[PDB]
Amino acid sequence: HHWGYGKHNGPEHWHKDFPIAKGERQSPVDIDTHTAKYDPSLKPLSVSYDQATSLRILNNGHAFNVEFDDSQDKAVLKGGPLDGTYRLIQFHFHWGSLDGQGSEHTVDKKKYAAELHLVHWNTKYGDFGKAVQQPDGLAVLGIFLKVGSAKPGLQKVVDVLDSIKTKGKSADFTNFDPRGLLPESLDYWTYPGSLTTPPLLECVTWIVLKEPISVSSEQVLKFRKLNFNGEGEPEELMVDNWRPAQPLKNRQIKASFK
Ligand SMILES: NS(=O)(=O)c1c2ccccc2cc2ccccc12
Ligand SMILES: [Zn+2]
Repeated sequence: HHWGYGKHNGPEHWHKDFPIAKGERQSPVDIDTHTAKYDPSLKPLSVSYDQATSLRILNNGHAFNVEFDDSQDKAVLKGGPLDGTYRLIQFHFHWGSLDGQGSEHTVDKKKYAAELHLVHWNTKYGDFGKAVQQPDGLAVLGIFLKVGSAKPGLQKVVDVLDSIKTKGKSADFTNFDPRGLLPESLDYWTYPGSLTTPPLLECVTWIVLKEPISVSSEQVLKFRKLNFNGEGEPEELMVDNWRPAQPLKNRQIKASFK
């Protein structure tokens, strides 16, 4: 009886195995835009993905992960609120059964159709598994998706999904350029938080872009054909794989703009 998003093992149950679920810096959160304060000390974000080397795409039973070679310092995130440098390890999405839900963060209670998470670990801790044990171990860049015009740079991802339908399937996925998933503006909100799935560790500096990307209805429809189950098990569509907003508690959300 492992955790998931289903009728009986979803977010409201996670605290029994992972009591940090009720902690002081859980994610996601609602971003109340009027109260977030512009911080003139914040720096432009520096996203340097020109050497990013993707390897593989994996259906892990929760989402699909596009994995990167993180053995050389390529594909790094720095600046913004961060001290030091963070190396890209993977990206994944969260999405809904319906276009009206799917994001983890919300903006004045608005839910987007989906949310992309680009996960990076702080190189001062040597690898990902040590970084997640530190309060400044990860930086996750979050990007909202709305349904409208297709995102041309997303299509290669969409088209490989039929080959990783079920939990535990992977496929080779080289030469994918994540720059094609970025919006025009790098204006952002930032706050200290957590992983949004078990083990829910409080190790993340969140950087959530204000500008959403547009993807087409057909692109997001193909996300929703994935399955949470493994091959040869009854079909459970991979939809609604998002954790709801959690209490902000003693945190401030800062804006890079305005
Ligand atoms: N949302 S998260 O960044 O905490 C997260 C995941 C959430 C859903 C499914 C796959 C996920 C993969 C992650 C891998 C590394 C760090 C965070 C990850
Ligand atoms: Zn995520």
